[PDB]
Amino acid sequence: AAAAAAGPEMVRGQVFDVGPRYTNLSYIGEGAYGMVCSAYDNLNKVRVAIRKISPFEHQTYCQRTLREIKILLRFRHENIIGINDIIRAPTIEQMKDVYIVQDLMETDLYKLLKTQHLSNDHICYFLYQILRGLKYIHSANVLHRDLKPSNLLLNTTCDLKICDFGLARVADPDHDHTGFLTEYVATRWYRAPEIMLNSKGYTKSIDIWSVGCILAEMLSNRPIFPGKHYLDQLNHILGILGSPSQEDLNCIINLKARNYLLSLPHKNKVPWNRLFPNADSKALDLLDKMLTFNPHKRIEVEQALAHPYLEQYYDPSDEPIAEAPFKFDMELDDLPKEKLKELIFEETARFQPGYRS
Ligand SMILES: Nc1ncnc2c1ncn2[C@@H]1O[C@H](COP(=O)(O)OP(=O)(O)OP(=O)(O)O)[C@@H](O)[C@H]1O
Ligand SMILES: [Mg+2]
Repeated sequence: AAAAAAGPEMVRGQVFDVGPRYTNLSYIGEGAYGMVCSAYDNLNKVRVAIRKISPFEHQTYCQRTLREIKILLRFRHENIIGINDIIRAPTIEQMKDVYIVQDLMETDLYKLLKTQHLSNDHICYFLYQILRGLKYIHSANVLHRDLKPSNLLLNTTCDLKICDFGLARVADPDHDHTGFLTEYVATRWYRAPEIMLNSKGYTKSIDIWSVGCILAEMLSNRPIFPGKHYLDQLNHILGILGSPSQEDLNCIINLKARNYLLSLPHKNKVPWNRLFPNADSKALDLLDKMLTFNPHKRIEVEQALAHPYLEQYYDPSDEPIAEAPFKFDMELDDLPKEKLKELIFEETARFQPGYRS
Protein backbone atom coordinates (compact mmCIF):
# COMPACT_ATOMS: atom_id res chain seq x y z
CA ALA A 1 0.00 0.00 0.00
CA ALA A 2 3.05 2.28 -0.48
CA ALA A 3 2.32 3.16 3.14
CA ALA A 4 5.40 0.94 3.49
CA ALA A 5 8.84 2.55 2.97
CA ALA A 6 12.37 1.99 4.32
CA GLY A 7 14.87 4.85 4.59
CA PRO A 8 15.77 5.31 0.67
CA GLU A 9 18.52 7.88 1.19
CA MET A 10 19.53 6.81 -2.34
CA VAL A 11 18.67 4.11 -4.93
CA ARG A 12 15.19 2.65 -4.27
CA GLY A 13 15.11 2.70 -0.46
CA GLN A 14 11.88 4.63 -0.46
CA VAL A 15 8.82 2.55 -1.23
CA PHE A 16 9.03 -1.02 -0.04
CA ASP A 17 5.50 -2.30 0.37
CA VAL A 18 5.27 -6.08 0.52
CA GLY A 19 1.63 -6.41 1.50
CA PRO A 20 0.22 -8.02 4.65
CA ARG A 21 2.68 -10.95 4.73
CA TYR A 22 5.90 -9.12 5.64
CA THR A 23 5.94 -7.02 8.82
CA ASN A 24 8.95 -5.97 10.91
CA LEU A 25 11.38 -4.48 8.37
CA SER A 26 15.06 -3.37 8.48
CA TYR A 27 17.44 -2.42 5.66
CA ILE A 28 20.42 -4.70 5.03
CA GLY A 29 22.66 -2.73 2.67
CA GLU A 30 21.77 -2.20 -0.98
CA GLY A 31 23.10 -1.10 -4.36
CA ALA A 32 22.16 0.99 -7.39
CA TYR A 33 20.03 -1.96 -8.60
CA GLY A 34 17.88 -3.06 -5.70
CA MET A 35 17.57 -2.55 -1.98
CA VAL A 36 17.86 -5.34 0.61
CA CYS A 37 16.08 -5.71 3.97
CA SER A 38 15.09 -8.40 6.44
CA ALA A 39 11.41 -8.57 7.24
CA TYR A 40 9.04 -10.60 9.30
CA ASP A 41 7.29 -13.33 7.39
CA ASN A 42 4.15 -13.59 9.50
CA LEU A 43 2.65 -16.52 7.60
CA ASN A 44 5.75 -18.52 8.51
CA LYS A 45 6.50 -16.27 11.44
CA VAL A 46 10.16 -16.41 10.43
CA ARG A 47 12.52 -13.65 9.29
CA VAL A 48 13.45 -13.54 5.60
CA ALA A 49 15.45 -11.41 3.18
CA ILE A 50 13.71 -9.39 0.43
CA ARG A 51 15.51 -7.87 -2.50
CA LYS A 52 13.78 -5.00 -4.33
CA ILE A 53 14.46 -5.29 -8.07
CA SER A 54 13.82 -2.46 -10.56
CA PRO A 55 15.08 -3.91 -13.93
CA PHE A 56 12.69 -2.92 -16.75
CA GLU A 57 14.69 0.26 -17.54
CA HIS A 58 17.89 -1.64 -18.28
CA GLN A 59 17.55 -4.65 -20.59
CA THR A 60 20.76 -6.21 -19.19
CA TYR A 61 19.30 -6.19 -15.69
CA CYS A 62 16.09 -7.52 -17.22
CA GLN A 63 17.95 -10.46 -18.81
CA ARG A 64 20.02 -11.15 -15.70
CA THR A 65 16.77 -10.99 -13.68
CA LEU A 66 14.65 -13.30 -15.86
CA ARG A 67 17.60 -15.66 -16.13
CA GLU A 68 18.12 -15.90 -12.37
CA ILE A 69 14.39 -16.36 -11.71
CA LYS A 70 13.98 -19.31 -14.08
CA ILE A 71 17.02 -21.18 -12.77
CA LEU A 72 16.45 -20.52 -9.08
CA LEU A 73 12.84 -21.65 -9.55
CA ARG A 74 13.92 -24.91 -11.23
CA PHE A 75 16.62 -25.80 -8.71
CA ARG A 76 15.95 -27.47 -5.39
CA HIS A 77 19.03 -28.02 -3.25
CA GLU A 78 20.14 -27.43 0.37
CA ASN A 79 23.27 -25.62 -0.82
CA ILE A 80 21.69 -23.33 -3.42
CA ILE A 81 19.62 -20.36 -2.21
CA GLY A 82 15.95 -20.49 -3.12
CA ILE A 83 13.19 -17.97 -3.87
CA ASN A 84 10.42 -18.33 -1.31
CA ASP A 85 8.29 -15.50 -2.68
CA ILE A 86 8.01 -12.96 -5.47
CA ILE A 87 6.01 -9.77 -4.96
CA ARG A 88 4.84 -7.66 -7.92
CA ALA A 89 1.94 -5.52 -9.18
CA PRO A 90 -1.24 -7.35 -10.34
CA THR A 91 -0.77 -6.15 -13.90
CA ILE A 92 2.01 -5.50 -16.37
CA GLU A 93 1.03 -1.83 -16.60
CA GLN A 94 1.50 -1.32 -12.86
CA MET A 95 4.65 -3.45 -12.54
CA LYS A 96 7.73 -1.22 -12.08
CA ASP A 97 9.71 -3.34 -9.62
CA VAL A 98 9.79 -6.86 -8.25
CA TYR A 99 10.53 -8.20 -4.77
CA ILE A 100 12.29 -11.55 -4.49
CA VAL A 101 11.91 -13.21 -1.10
CA GLN A 102 14.60 -15.59 0.06
CA ASP A 103 15.86 -17.17 3.24
CA LEU A 104 17.64 -14.84 5.63
CA MET A 105 21.35 -15.66 5.92
CA GLU A 106 23.39 -13.94 8.64
CA THR A 107 26.60 -13.49 6.61
CA ASP A 108 28.62 -14.62 3.56
CA LEU A 109 32.19 -15.94 3.04
CA TYR A 110 33.38 -12.51 2.01
CA LYS A 111 32.65 -10.80 5.32
CA LEU A 112 33.64 -13.83 7.40
CA LEU A 113 37.08 -14.05 5.80
CA LYS A 114 37.58 -10.31 6.51
CA THR A 115 37.38 -11.01 10.23
CA GLN A 116 37.51 -14.72 11.13
CA HIS A 117 40.20 -17.33 10.69
CA LEU A 118 38.66 -20.62 9.58
CA SER A 119 39.71 -23.88 11.21
CA ASN A 120 40.68 -26.77 8.96
CA ASP A 121 37.41 -28.50 9.84
CA HIS A 122 35.49 -25.33 8.99
CA ILE A 123 37.39 -25.13 5.72
CA CYS A 124 36.66 -28.76 4.85
CA TYR A 125 32.94 -28.44 5.63
CA PHE A 126 32.57 -25.19 3.67
CA LEU A 127 34.44 -26.70 0.71
CA TYR A 128 32.34 -29.83 0.99
CA GLN A 129 29.07 -27.87 0.75
CA ILE A 130 30.27 -25.72 -2.19
CA LEU A 131 31.16 -28.80 -4.25
CA ARG A 132 27.96 -30.57 -3.21
CA GLY A 133 25.86 -27.64 -4.39
CA LEU A 134 28.08 -27.26 -7.47
CA LYS A 135 27.71 -30.92 -8.45
CA TYR A 136 23.93 -30.36 -8.64
CA ILE A 137 24.27 -27.18 -10.79
CA HIS A 138 26.68 -28.82 -13.25
CA SER A 139 24.37 -31.91 -13.45
CA ALA A 140 21.64 -29.66 -14.88
CA ASN A 141 24.19 -28.43 -17.43
CA VAL A 142 24.44 -25.00 -15.89
CA LEU A 143 27.58 -23.00 -15.10
CA HIS A 144 27.43 -20.42 -12.35
CA ARG A 145 30.30 -18.37 -13.84
CA ASP A 146 30.70 -15.94 -10.93
CA LEU A 147 31.54 -17.90 -7.74
CA LYS A 148 33.46 -15.89 -5.15
CA PRO A 149 33.28 -15.57 -1.31
CA SER A 150 30.50 -12.96 -1.47
CA ASN A 151 28.28 -15.32 -3.50
CA LEU A 152 28.43 -17.89 -0.71
CA LEU A 153 25.95 -17.28 2.14
CA LEU A 154 26.32 -18.65 5.63
CA ASN A 155 23.98 -18.84 8.59
CA THR A 156 25.07 -19.32 12.25
CA THR A 157 25.22 -23.11 12.03
CA CYS A 158 27.70 -22.91 9.18
CA ASP A 159 25.17 -23.95 6.54
CA LEU A 160 26.36 -22.71 3.13
CA LYS A 161 24.24 -21.62 0.18
CA ILE A 162 25.32 -20.55 -3.31
CA CYS A 163 23.51 -17.48 -4.66
CA ASP A 164 23.66 -15.04 -7.60
CA PHE A 165 22.88 -16.82 -10.90
CA GLY A 166 22.68 -13.58 -12.89
CA LEU A 167 25.66 -14.70 -15.02
CA ALA A 168 24.79 -18.41 -15.12
CA ARG A 169 24.59 -20.01 -18.58
CA VAL A 170 23.93 -23.42 -20.05
CA ALA A 171 27.15 -25.27 -20.89
CA ASP A 172 28.33 -24.87 -24.54
CA PRO A 173 31.75 -26.41 -25.30
CA ASP A 174 31.26 -26.19 -29.06
CA HIS A 175 31.04 -22.39 -28.80
CA ASP A 176 33.59 -21.66 -26.12
CA HIS A 177 36.65 -20.62 -28.19
CA THR A 178 37.40 -17.03 -29.01
CA GLY A 179 40.31 -14.65 -29.58
CA PHE A 180 43.01 -13.36 -27.25
CA LEU A 181 42.13 -10.79 -24.58
CA THR A 182 38.35 -11.11 -24.97
CA GLU A 183 36.19 -8.90 -22.73
CA TYR A 184 34.67 -10.82 -19.81
CA VAL A 185 32.07 -9.85 -17.20
CA ALA A 186 32.69 -12.26 -14.29
CA THR A 187 34.82 -11.15 -11.31
CA ARG A 188 38.45 -10.73 -12.33
CA TRP A 189 40.16 -12.41 -9.38
CA TYR A 190 38.31 -15.72 -9.81
CA ARG A 191 38.59 -15.79 -13.61
CA ALA A 192 40.16 -18.89 -15.18
CA PRO A 193 43.44 -18.42 -17.11
CA GLU A 194 41.83 -19.54 -20.38
CA ILE A 195 39.35 -16.68 -20.20
CA MET A 196 42.05 -14.05 -20.99
CA LEU A 197 43.33 -16.33 -23.80
CA ASN A 198 40.73 -18.20 -25.84
CA SER A 199 37.68 -19.15 -23.81
CA LYS A 200 34.22 -17.66 -23.61
CA GLY A 201 33.58 -19.50 -20.33
CA TYR A 202 31.02 -22.02 -21.62
CA THR A 203 32.68 -24.87 -19.78
CA LYS A 204 32.25 -26.38 -16.34
CA SER A 205 36.01 -26.27 -15.63
CA ILE A 206 35.54 -22.52 -15.39
CA ASP A 207 33.67 -22.99 -12.10
CA ILE A 208 36.23 -25.42 -10.69
CA TRP A 209 39.04 -22.86 -11.06
CA SER A 210 36.92 -20.36 -9.10
CA VAL A 211 36.30 -22.85 -6.32
CA GLY A 212 40.06 -23.42 -6.40
CA CYS A 213 40.58 -19.70 -5.81
CA ILE A 214 38.08 -19.77 -2.93
CA LEU A 215 39.89 -22.69 -1.17
CA ALA A 216 43.19 -20.76 -1.25
CA GLU A 217 41.51 -17.64 0.10
CA MET A 218 40.04 -19.74 2.91
CA LEU A 219 43.50 -21.13 3.68
CA SER A 220 45.08 -17.69 3.97
CA ASN A 221 42.24 -15.18 4.27
CA ARG A 222 43.79 -13.50 1.21
CA PRO A 223 42.80 -13.54 -2.49
CA ILE A 224 45.53 -15.62 -4.22
CA PHE A 225 45.39 -13.96 -7.72
CA PRO A 226 44.40 -10.27 -7.34
CA GLY A 227 45.20 -8.83 -10.78
CA LYS A 228 44.56 -5.07 -10.91
CA HIS A 229 43.57 -5.52 -14.52
CA TYR A 230 42.90 -8.08 -17.27
CA LEU A 231 46.46 -9.16 -18.18
CA ASP A 232 47.83 -8.46 -14.70
CA GLN A 233 45.42 -11.13 -13.51
CA LEU A 234 47.06 -13.62 -15.90
CA ASN A 235 50.57 -12.72 -14.80
CA HIS A 236 49.55 -13.33 -11.15
CA ILE A 237 48.55 -16.84 -12.10
CA LEU A 238 51.72 -17.62 -14.07
CA GLY A 239 53.79 -16.32 -11.18
CA ILE A 240 52.55 -18.99 -8.76
CA LEU A 241 51.77 -21.63 -11.36
CA GLY A 242 54.92 -20.85 -13.33
CA SER A 243 55.43 -21.17 -17.06
CA PRO A 244 53.09 -23.60 -18.88
CA SER A 245 54.48 -26.70 -20.56
CA GLN A 246 54.74 -27.29 -24.27
CA GLU A 247 51.94 -29.85 -24.18
CA ASP A 248 49.78 -27.16 -22.60
CA LEU A 249 50.91 -24.51 -25.02
CA ASN A 250 50.18 -27.03 -27.77
CA CYS A 251 46.51 -26.85 -26.83
CA ILE A 252 46.34 -23.17 -27.69
CA ILE A 253 45.76 -23.06 -31.42
CA ASN A 254 45.03 -19.35 -30.89
CA LEU A 255 48.18 -17.71 -32.34
CA LYS A 256 47.91 -14.34 -30.63
CA ALA A 257 47.33 -16.09 -27.31
CA ARG A 258 50.16 -18.56 -27.82
CA ASN A 259 52.73 -16.03 -29.05
CA TYR A 260 52.12 -13.79 -26.04
CA LEU A 261 52.77 -16.73 -23.73
CA LEU A 262 56.05 -17.53 -25.53
CA SER A 263 57.14 -13.88 -25.30
CA LEU A 264 57.15 -14.20 -21.50
CA PRO A 265 60.27 -14.98 -19.47
CA HIS A 266 60.31 -18.42 -17.84
CA LYS A 267 58.78 -18.82 -14.38
CA ASN A 268 59.09 -21.77 -12.06
CA LYS A 269 56.18 -23.12 -10.06
CA VAL A 270 55.91 -21.95 -6.47
CA PRO A 271 54.95 -25.02 -4.41
CA TRP A 272 51.72 -24.62 -2.39
CA ASN A 273 53.41 -25.62 0.90
CA ARG A 274 55.71 -22.61 0.62
CA LEU A 275 52.55 -20.57 0.17
CA PHE A 276 50.47 -22.22 2.89
CA PRO A 277 52.93 -23.59 5.50
CA ASN A 278 50.25 -24.62 8.00
CA ALA A 279 47.76 -26.08 5.54
CA ASP A 280 46.67 -29.69 5.63
CA SER A 281 48.64 -31.57 3.00
CA LYS A 282 45.44 -33.12 1.59
CA ALA A 283 43.79 -29.73 1.11
CA LEU A 284 46.83 -28.59 -0.87
CA ASP A 285 46.72 -31.63 -3.16
CA LEU A 286 43.12 -30.84 -4.05
CA LEU A 287 43.97 -27.15 -4.34
CA ASP A 288 46.58 -28.26 -6.84
CA LYS A 289 44.16 -30.25 -9.04
CA MET A 290 41.62 -27.41 -9.16
CA LEU A 291 44.11 -24.67 -9.99
CA THR A 292 45.33 -26.52 -13.05
CA PHE A 293 46.34 -24.22 -15.96
CA ASN A 294 45.06 -26.68 -18.61
CA PRO A 295 41.24 -26.77 -18.49
CA HIS A 296 41.23 -30.26 -19.94
CA LYS A 297 43.44 -31.52 -17.13
CA ARG A 298 41.59 -29.61 -14.38
CA ILE A 299 39.74 -31.86 -11.86
CA GLU A 300 35.95 -32.50 -12.18
CA VAL A 301 33.40 -31.71 -9.46
CA GLU A 302 32.63 -35.33 -8.78
CA GLN A 303 36.34 -36.03 -8.63
CA ALA A 304 36.81 -33.19 -6.19
CA LEU A 305 34.12 -34.62 -3.96
CA ALA A 306 35.75 -38.08 -3.92
CA HIS A 307 39.11 -36.55 -2.96
CA PRO A 308 40.66 -37.80 0.40
CA TYR A 309 40.54 -34.32 1.88
CA LEU A 310 36.74 -34.66 1.95
CA GLU A 311 36.36 -38.36 2.88
CA GLN A 312 34.69 -37.43 6.17
CA TYR A 313 31.72 -36.00 4.23
CA TYR A 314 31.83 -37.72 0.84
CA ASP A 315 28.64 -39.70 0.32
CA PRO A 316 27.37 -40.08 -3.31
CA SER A 317 23.77 -41.00 -2.42
CA ASP A 318 23.53 -37.83 -0.30
CA GLU A 319 24.81 -35.63 -3.07
CA PRO A 320 21.80 -35.20 -5.40
CA ILE A 321 21.72 -34.47 -9.08
CA ALA A 322 19.22 -32.50 -11.20
CA GLU A 323 16.20 -34.46 -12.43
CA ALA A 324 16.39 -32.98 -15.93
CA PRO A 325 19.00 -30.74 -17.65
CA PHE A 326 18.26 -27.03 -17.89
CA LYS A 327 17.56 -25.02 -21.05
CA PHE A 328 16.27 -21.54 -21.97
CA ASP A 329 16.18 -19.92 -25.43
CA MET A 330 17.10 -16.23 -25.65
CA GLU A 331 20.68 -16.41 -24.36
CA LEU A 332 21.66 -13.36 -26.41
CA ASP A 333 23.25 -9.97 -25.85
CA ASP A 334 19.75 -8.87 -26.86
CA LEU A 335 15.99 -9.36 -26.49
CA PRO A 336 13.68 -6.32 -26.29
CA LYS A 337 13.26 -5.21 -22.68
CA GLU A 338 9.62 -5.04 -23.80
CA LYS A 339 9.45 -8.79 -24.36
CA LEU A 340 11.46 -9.58 -21.23
CA LYS A 341 9.17 -7.58 -18.94
CA GLU A 342 6.11 -9.48 -20.09
CA LEU A 343 8.21 -12.62 -19.69
CA ILE A 344 9.26 -11.73 -16.14
CA PHE A 345 5.61 -11.00 -15.34
CA GLU A 346 4.64 -14.45 -16.60
CA GLU A 347 7.49 -16.23 -14.72
CA THR A 348 6.31 -14.61 -11.48
CA ALA A 349 2.56 -15.35 -11.87
CA ARG A 350 2.68 -18.53 -9.75
CA PHE A 351 3.25 -16.31 -6.72
CA GLN A 352 0.11 -14.22 -7.23
CA PRO A 353 -2.89 -14.86 -4.88
CA GLY A 354 -5.02 -15.54 -7.92
CA TYR A 355 -4.69 -19.04 -6.49
CA ARG A 356 -5.98 -18.06 -3.05
CA SER A 357 -8.34 -15.19 -3.87
N1 LIG B 1 19.25 -14.19 1.74
C1 LIG B 1 20.08 -13.22 2.21
N2 LIG B 1 20.69 -13.19 3.55
C2 LIG B 1 21.30 -12.03 4.17
N3 LIG B 1 21.54 -10.90 3.53
C3 LIG B 1 21.55 -11.29 2.23
C4 LIG B 1 20.50 -12.02 1.61
N4 LIG B 1 20.33 -11.64 0.23
C5 LIG B 1 22.21 -11.28 -0.06
N5 LIG B 1 22.77 -11.24 1.43
C6 LIG B 1 23.73 -10.17 1.78
O1 LIG B 1 23.00 -8.70 1.52
C7 LIG B 1 24.00 -7.97 0.49
C8 LIG B 1 23.26 -7.27 -0.82
O2 LIG B 1 22.34 -8.04 -1.84
P1 LIG B 1 23.09 -8.94 -3.30
O3 LIG B 1 23.43 -10.42 -3.02
O4 LIG B 1 22.16 -8.67 -4.51
O5 LIG B 1 24.51 -8.07 -3.41
P2 LIG B 1 25.98 -8.25 -2.64
O6 LIG B 1 26.26 -9.67 -2.30
O7 LIG B 1 26.16 -7.19 -1.64
O8 LIG B 1 26.88 -7.80 -3.81
P3 LIG B 1 26.64 -7.99 -5.42
O9 LIG B 1 26.37 -6.62 -5.98
O10 LIG B 1 27.91 -8.67 -5.88
O11 LIG B 1 25.49 -8.90 -5.49
C9 LIG B 1 25.37 -8.86 0.55
O12 LIG B 1 25.94 -8.44 1.75
C10 LIG B 1 24.92 -10.23 0.76
O13 LIG B 1 25.84 -11.19 1.16
MG1 LIG C 1 25.91 -11.47 -5.23
